[PDB]
Amino acid sequence: RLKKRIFAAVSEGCVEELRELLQDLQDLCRRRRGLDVPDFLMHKLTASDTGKTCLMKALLNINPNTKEIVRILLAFAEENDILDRFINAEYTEEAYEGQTALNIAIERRQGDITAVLIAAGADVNAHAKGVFFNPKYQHEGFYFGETPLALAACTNQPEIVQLLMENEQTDITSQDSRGNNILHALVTVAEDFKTQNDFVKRMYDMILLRSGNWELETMRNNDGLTPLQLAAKMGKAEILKYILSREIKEKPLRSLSRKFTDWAYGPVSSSLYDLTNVDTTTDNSVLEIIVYNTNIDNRHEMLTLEPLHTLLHTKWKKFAKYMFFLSFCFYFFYNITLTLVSYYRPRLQLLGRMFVLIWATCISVKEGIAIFLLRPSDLQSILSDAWFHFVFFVQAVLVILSVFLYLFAYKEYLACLVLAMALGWANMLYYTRGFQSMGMYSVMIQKVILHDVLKFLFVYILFLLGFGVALASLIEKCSKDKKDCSSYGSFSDAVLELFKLTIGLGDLNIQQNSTYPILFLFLLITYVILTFVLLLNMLIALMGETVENVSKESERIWRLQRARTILEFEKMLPEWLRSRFRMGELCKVADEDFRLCLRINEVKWTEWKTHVSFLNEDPGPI
Amino acid sequence: KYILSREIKEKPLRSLSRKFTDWAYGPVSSSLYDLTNVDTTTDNSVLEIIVYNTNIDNRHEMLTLEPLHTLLHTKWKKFAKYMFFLSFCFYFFYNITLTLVSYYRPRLQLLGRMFVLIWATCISVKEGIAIFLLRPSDLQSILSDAWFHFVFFVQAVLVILSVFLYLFAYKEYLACLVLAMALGWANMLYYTRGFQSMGMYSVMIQKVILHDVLKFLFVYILF
Amino acid sequence: GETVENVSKESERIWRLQRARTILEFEKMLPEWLRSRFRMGELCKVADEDFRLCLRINEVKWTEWKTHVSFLNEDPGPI
Ligand SMILES: CCCCCCCC/C=C/CCCCCCCC(=O)O[C@@H](COC(=O)CCCCCCCCCCCCCCC)COP(=O)([O-])OCC[N+](C)(C)C
Ligand SMILES: CCCCCCCCCCCC(=O)OC[C@H](COP(=O)(O)OCC[N+](C)(C)C)OC(=O)CCCCCCCCCCC
Repeated sequence: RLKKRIFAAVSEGCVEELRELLQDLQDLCRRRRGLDVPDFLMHKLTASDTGKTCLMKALLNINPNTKEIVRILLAFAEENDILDRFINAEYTEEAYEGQTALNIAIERRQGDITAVLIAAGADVNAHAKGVFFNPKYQHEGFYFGETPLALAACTNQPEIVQLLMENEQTDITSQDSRGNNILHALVTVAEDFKTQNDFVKRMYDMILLRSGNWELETMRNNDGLTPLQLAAKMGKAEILKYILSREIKEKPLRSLSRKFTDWAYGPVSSSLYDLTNVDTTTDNSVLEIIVYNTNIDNRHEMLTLEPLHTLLHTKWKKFAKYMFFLSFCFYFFYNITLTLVSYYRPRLQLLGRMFVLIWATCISVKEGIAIFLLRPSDLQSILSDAWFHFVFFVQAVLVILSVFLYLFAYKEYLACLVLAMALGWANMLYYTRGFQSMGMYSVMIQKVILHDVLKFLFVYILFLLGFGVALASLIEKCSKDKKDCSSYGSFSDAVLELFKLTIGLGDLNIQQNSTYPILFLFLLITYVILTFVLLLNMLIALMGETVENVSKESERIWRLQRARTILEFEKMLPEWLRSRFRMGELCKVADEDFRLCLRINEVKWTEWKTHVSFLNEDPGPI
Repeated sequence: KYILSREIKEKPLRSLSRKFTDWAYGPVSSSLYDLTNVDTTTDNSVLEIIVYNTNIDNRHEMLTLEPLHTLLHTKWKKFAKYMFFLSFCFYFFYNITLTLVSYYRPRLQLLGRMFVLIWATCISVKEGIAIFLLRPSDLQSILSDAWFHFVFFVQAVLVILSVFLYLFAYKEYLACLVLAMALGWANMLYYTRGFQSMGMYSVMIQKVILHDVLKFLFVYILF
Repeated sequence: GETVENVSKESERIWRLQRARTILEFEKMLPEWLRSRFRMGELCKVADEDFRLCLRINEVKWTEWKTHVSFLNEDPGPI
């Protein structure tokens, strides 16, 4: 019953009252035998229900006289000899299991009381496991990293980070319950420049350089993700751009950079980019992760970074350009051979029928595998990346069951064959990816069909069928001979007549066997006003707005899907021919370091600095 | 905007604020907004006043303030989404039943005729009340907020007097029935409000018809 | 085309306004027992003696970085 008065007094901030209550409590220690005076006292200062001690309650409430309160409480704990048992207490409920007083001092931005808590012997490995510090959804939880160094780095306070770093007791590479060390946590909380500043990038290089090794940046997450592949798997374009081209111009720490300058005579400079884990030589590279990431929208703005851009171009210069053209020739000849053995039906050099069957089996099997790997169960993905997978599969299986209907059951085998023919030529539209002009034209067809043509077809079909049934139900009996001026006779006949007025074909004839010629003209002219005037011209206007919006960012979407075909061609040719085409070369980067880097030359006429850190004193290619 | 989210961070005057912060650990923070007189629990709340204010043009820029935005979304998550879809199904089936007992005229399971009559009476009465409360005497208001009230009323009363002409006087009862059929399908265009894409497409049809198609029809009819 | 370009900046707001009109018209149509079933907020101890029945909105701000006083609950999280 005394502890409640202690907690109140320490929350309000009354210094003298605290002194008197602690004195009364020490007298309670005297005037009693008990079992263990420091233990019983620790039980008095602790709120057993939550584990919250008097010190943590002193720090949750900022109480402008709170520094004295911490000093008095630490002095009392020193009198009764329980300083470690006191200052290293945690919570004990599922919500905040692990939070210690150092954690509360670091996130309250108390740069003073935290030094007093460290010097008094805190635990710089807190590991606030909890379920609020490790949540399920985004809100109602933080996930700073489960460590006082991770919290001090994720709340943007470098002074406390420096205080934690230059300590012999801190464990800089302690992975938490997710597998994340400090650097996975920093690339987890990172956002863009407009939401937060660039403080996470600055704290990233601060922690990296101040430790100094590759050990911290090759640790494996619990998902097998280096802190680089994590930045690529969740689409942190800013901290990823920083990592991929990171140069340290200091002699002792030159080794842990990813971009070295070779010669740089005047303005001209040839800088080579480390390519170790950003090329598809191993499992889960950064190209494969960025290209095959059907879970983010930051892709086409992450393929423009320096190593990945020159990497994908070198691939569409060595082998991918020719495998693409070769695939186009094979599909073109398969389509022609399909449309000549189907248009020249009856009523040597006719092996084309079994050729079509062979390549239909090939395409069907291959595309079925691709669909099983793409996993299109997630919504919108089928229209997102695997539309042409699905379409190539449909057309190939259509040719299949048109052969397993022609001979096996002898039925109507023309519906499948003719559908397969028309679908084949639409797939040639797929093969426009190879050209920039003709290939980012085919990426506004997709945006325009989705946004504008679908909404127009919905409203137009409503009017077509509404006025079709109204006009049709206005016409009396067929005729005196069952067939005369019955253009708008039945439903489907009136719907066809209205469709032909929209296309502009035929001849408008209003002299119908109608009971009301005026009402007929009113409904028919209203239909003309609603579609020929409003809906079709409004389609052109909205389609102009869509083209204007998606013309700023259509080259990037095109380059992204061209990159998907490049990557799919790469993992298709054998390892001897694969080894024939490699991107970079082994270069002596440090005392003993071979990195197999790319090489990119550039010209800069603005900085004009004296050149040190060159990798080669004599310039030029030799 | 200032009043609805007004926080006083001082201990003696903390009481007269309308937005309190609960926990706010690091960056994350859970602030709760006082909702006393901005929710439609009483008479003349702030939602009812802002939404039913056919006298100002600042409305759609006042519904984006913090309590009112999350308030209207919570309503179109608990009950309004399903009452809307349910109303759309009832009107769709009333239209089909109207267009099958009118296209399959002569020369069990035909209670559809009295169903149409019943729901025509319902819609006519209800929409007539809504028009008397909307008070469309002020200019441009009928095109502003009660266009679909007027159109639903016209179509329902058309079906009415096409029944009170078919049997009571035995006259030309097809002009009313057929006009009512075509008007019914235009009212389905009303029911596009439920979706963002398809529903703010139907709000450029309104702006385009008013500004561009009317002026064009005037000059074109002259020529 | 000129009209579409002008009213495309402010068409989501007009739409949300008329969707709000149907929401409000559906509200004042269902009975008070079913109405009481759906309430937006909850009674929360705001002051010494003040129940306000407030909403609740979470947010994330990475710029201000101030020491936190005036919190309504010292221990964080939903509990
Ligand atoms: C600006 C405009 C834009 C276009 C707007 C188009 C709007 C649509 C316009 C359509 C109107 C066209 C005329 C329809 C009626 C014709 C008569 C007829 O055949 O009736 C038959 C049905 O016929 C059909 O069902 C038609 C064919 C299928 C529907 C049309 C394609 C669907 C859209 C595809 C979209 C694919 C998209 C791409 C997908 C990858 C029934 O006849 P019956 O009663 O059995 O006859 C009995 C007596 N007899 C047997 C002696 C005969
Ligand atoms: C999504 C698809 C878009 C494309 C259009 C497809 C359909 C085209 C027409 C096919 C007609 C057909 O074939 O049958 C239509 C059938 C029977 O027709 P029938 O009266 O016997 O006339 C046959 C005449 N012959 C023999 C000369 C061919 O129903 C009807 O008459 C019922 C009409 C009223 C109900 C439908 C109203 C719809 C309103 C709008 C809802 C959104």
